[PDB]
Amino acid sequence: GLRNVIYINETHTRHRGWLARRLSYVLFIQERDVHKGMFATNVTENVLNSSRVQEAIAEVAAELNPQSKAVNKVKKKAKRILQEMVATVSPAMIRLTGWVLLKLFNSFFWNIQIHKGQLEMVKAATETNLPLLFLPVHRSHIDYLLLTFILFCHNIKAPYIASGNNLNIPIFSTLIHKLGGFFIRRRLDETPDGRKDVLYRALLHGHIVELLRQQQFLEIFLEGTRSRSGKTSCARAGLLSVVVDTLSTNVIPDILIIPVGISYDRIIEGHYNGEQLGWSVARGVIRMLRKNYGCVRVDFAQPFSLKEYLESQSQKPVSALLSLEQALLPAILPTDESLRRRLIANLAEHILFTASKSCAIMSTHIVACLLLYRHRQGIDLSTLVEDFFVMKEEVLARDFDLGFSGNSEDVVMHAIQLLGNCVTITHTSRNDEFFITPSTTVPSVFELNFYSNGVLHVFIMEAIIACSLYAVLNLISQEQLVRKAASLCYLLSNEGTISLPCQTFYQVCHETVGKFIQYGILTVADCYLKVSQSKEHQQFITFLQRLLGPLLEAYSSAAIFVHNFSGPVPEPEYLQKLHKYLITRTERNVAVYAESATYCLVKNAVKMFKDIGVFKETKQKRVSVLELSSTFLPQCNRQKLLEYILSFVVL
Ligand SMILES: CCCCCCCCCCCCCCC(=O)CSCCNC(=O)CCNC(=O)[C@H](O)C(C)(C)COP(=O)(O)OP(=O)(O)OC[C@H]1O[C@@H](n2cnc3c(N)ncnc32)[C@H](O)[C@@H]1OP(=O)(O)O
Ligand SMILES: CCCCCCCCCCCCCCCC(=O)OC[C@@H](O)COP(=O)(O)O
Repeated sequence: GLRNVIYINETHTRHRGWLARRLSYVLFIQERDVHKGMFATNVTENVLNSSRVQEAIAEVAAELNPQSKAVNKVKKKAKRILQEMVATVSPAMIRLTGWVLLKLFNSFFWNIQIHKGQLEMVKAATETNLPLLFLPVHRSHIDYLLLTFILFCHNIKAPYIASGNNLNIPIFSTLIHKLGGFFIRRRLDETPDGRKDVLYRALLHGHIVELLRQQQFLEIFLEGTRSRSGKTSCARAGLLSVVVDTLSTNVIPDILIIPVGISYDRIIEGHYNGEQLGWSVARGVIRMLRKNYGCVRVDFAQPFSLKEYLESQSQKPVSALLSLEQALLPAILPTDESLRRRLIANLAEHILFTASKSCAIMSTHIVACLLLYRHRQGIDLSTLVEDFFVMKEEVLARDFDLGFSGNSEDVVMHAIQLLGNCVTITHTSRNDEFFITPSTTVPSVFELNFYSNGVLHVFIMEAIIACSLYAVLNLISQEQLVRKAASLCYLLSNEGTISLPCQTFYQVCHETVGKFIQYGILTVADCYLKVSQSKEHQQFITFLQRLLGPLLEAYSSAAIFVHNFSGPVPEPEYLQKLHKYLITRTERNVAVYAESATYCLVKNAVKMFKDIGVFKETKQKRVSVLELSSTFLPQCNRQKLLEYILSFVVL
């Protein structure tokens, strides 16, 4: 029971006729309920006459004086900030854009998909007069257009978008303002001199408080940059802090939060290989628009009350303070302000996990995952389809929705075409059937791994258990296995999201080991578990072990490089030196997985070593220097770290 948003017929309009059926797209746009009264009125002057914004202007004035006529200058400066921040929505512009996007999307997307039952729950959240917060996952540039367009198509008033200062340029900026995008400064720092702009913070905080006070829907991307690995990066708690600061003071009654999972079959930007490693524009843009991409599916997670969440947290016991170093180091080597700063960081992480889980599994996503890990060398089309059907059902067994819904045979033939740069379709002698082999070259591999990462969040937990089984072997004690897997969670903590922030890594592995008993892979003999020895079960175990190949091999390779590290180094210079070493391994052909050379896994590897405390980080001016820690100063300790990460990866 889904709905296509792009599909428009004489049935969708009120008037049916020879003329009307031709102008169907125009008739649909003239039947929307966007009548201008609902949007924010007189924002600028309502922000200027807020007590704190006046206190900020009043204090910045009291700094510049060596009687006090300089309030007008800083007030005029403060007005000029708001002039280029606040969005002025024009429903005239909305309808024109909506008509253009309906034509453009219908060209280069095969369809867009909405679950009706979900969007009735968003409609119910609109029917209550109370402000909403739409928090989507950032995948592509098309994310900005999709969320607004889907509400506009169900005549829910268009949201105000927290727009990056990057997009603010002459002429083009005022078009964004008409469509509800309000530009926000990056880093709340105009210049180092004076530190934070007390004036600018007051205006930003004031604007958001004023915009929520008039009961209107807000859209914030928690991931500052769109993901280049193909999986959700770490959260940013910058704007949520203001929203919670609003609700904390009891200036507004309550806010409803909606995590939004957007999924593409093939993103418009295509591959990311260029940034994943290290006239002319006009040719590239025209070549992009003519290419027809696959399906799209936007899912809305059930909305919750921020007040009810924030209360529920205040009832919970003492938050665990276990440090990543304090957790792991024992295994490898045998505050009033901070409490709230943790509370917002947890909320942000909690939303992104809910948002990431809501994203549907596309045909491409599965095909990539099967090609890279289940076969790799190459397999026949008839054989690939039989494996595709077995993969398809495993995703539905864990309660994830699929984007593809057609015939199993066809969907794969459609999916292979979209990965045409990565894949080659040959002919086997004496076999009237297509043979497929994925590209193992460093430029091509990355593109497959990007679309393959789409399915990783389904199997990430079982994969952590599947690796632990191999680690504990080289009968299994229940307590011993879970403790081993719990340590691997802290190691792979930095990359992606593994569990909900409320649940500890122990109990998640403990219930995942519980699920392994249900499936019948492990059987009960503290308790002793036996691994089942069947042709069907083993190929599932080996699949899950290979699925954490790149993630572990990158860390293994990074840990080897750490051996020959001398003297303090700048991090931006160090990342380049480390990245080159992983790229070298793929050229020499000593590396098992070419996927591991990706830049995202280099950032994670270095950011992970900081948390364990291999690198001591003192920072000055802009760039932070990396000093070798007192614990990992000697040669023997660096080898002990390498050995531990090696124990997980297959040999
Ligand atoms: C049918 C019609 C269709 C119509 C079509 C419509 C289409 C229109 C197009 C619209 C275009 C839209 C573009 C959207 C994009 O491209 C997305 S660009 C990301 C934007 N949003 C964000 O940036 C999200 C994250 N925001 C932030 O992080 C911030 O907003 C900044 C940004 C300041 C960075 O932050 P900064 O570098 O300053 O560092 P910070 O670490 O965040 O610290 C800043 C301050 O934030 C507070 N804070 C931070 N962490 C916490 C925390 N955990 N708990 C509590 N408070 C916290 C605290 O005040 C600490 O200050 P200090 O540095 O002094 O500690
Ligand atoms: C503002 C709304 C007005 C309505 C019109 C909007 C229509 C959609 C605009 C097209 C989407 C944006 C195009 C971005 C182009 C771009 O960024 O180039 C692609 C490269 O990075 C990819 O490089 P690589 O990662 O090396 O493959």
